Amino acid sequence: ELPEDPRWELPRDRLVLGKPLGEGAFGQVVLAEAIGLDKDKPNRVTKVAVKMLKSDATEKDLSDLISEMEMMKMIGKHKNIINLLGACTQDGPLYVIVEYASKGNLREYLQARRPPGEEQLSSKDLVSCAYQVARGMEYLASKKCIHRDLAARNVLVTEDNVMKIADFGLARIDYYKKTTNGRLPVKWMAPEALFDRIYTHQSDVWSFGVLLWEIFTLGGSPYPGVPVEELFKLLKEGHRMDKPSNCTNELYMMMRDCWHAVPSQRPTFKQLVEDLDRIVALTSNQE
Ligand SMILES: COc1cc(CCc2cc(NC(=O)c3ccc(N4C[C@@H](C)N[C@@H](C)C4)cc3)[nH]n2)cc(OC)c1
Repeated sequence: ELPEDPRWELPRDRLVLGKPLGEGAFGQVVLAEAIGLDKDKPNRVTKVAVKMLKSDATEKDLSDLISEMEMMKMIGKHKNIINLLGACTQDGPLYVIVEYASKGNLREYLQARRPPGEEQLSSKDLVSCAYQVARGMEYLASKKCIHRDLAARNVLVTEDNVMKIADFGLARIDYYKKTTNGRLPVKWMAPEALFDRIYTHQSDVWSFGVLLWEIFTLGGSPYPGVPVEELFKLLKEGHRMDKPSNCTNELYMMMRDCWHAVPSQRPTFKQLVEDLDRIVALTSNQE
């Protein structure tokens, strides 16, 4: 049995469950329609994403779902994060109701827009995407949240092309474990986070640098064919990824600054938001 929180509770007859969303990257998530989430009006439907537990769910799987919801309540609202919209906690399974992003993850969204062998993104659209992700991250940081897994796969894209950071309310690692696409999350990890288990806003700044690299290569894979052990060796040697093609030196120096050996010397998300805001303004939409 769960305690009823009336700030968030939505009656069960007000949620129409639909087809599963994606390849279960964020757990068991379905598309749904919520009848009257707002008082004006109780007659409007909103497409929402609903997270619930699987059939083979443990008492720990339920505890994590609750913590994530409670965490989302505490963080508050921001344009550039997946927002909590409601929950079904009484007389049945737990349903955590969050914002729906119809264009999928930033890696997919970017990949579908790569020039041929939907539509192409200009040089400004790419800088705008980065600006939005740094904006989202800055909010979470201001609310004391450390993501730990910032990647393009954890950035969802809405129908209106808004960048929304996902999987920010979770708190946990197997270095050899792969993602859905067959990629290794250790590749986005700061060395101090990787070797010393030291997680900070600074280790998230490292990850943002890899995320910018993902935007500028239009969904490129970091370190292809590089196993865990060889990656360790690259980081220890001070190796850094090469400058993507059709990337300015100003933006490559931002990735580099993000990947500073010394965590204190990296820019903050507050600083990144300022720099990217200025760069968006000066970036051409003509190419
Ligand atoms: C903390 O934050 C989170 C995030 C979530 C996820 C919520 C969510 C998921 C989605 N959306 C998709 O999962 C999705 C949708 C479309 C996709 N694509 C597939 C692709 C092939 N074609 C594209 C044209 C569309 C690919 C993926 N919205 N909200 C749940 C959560 O619970 C508490 C907390």
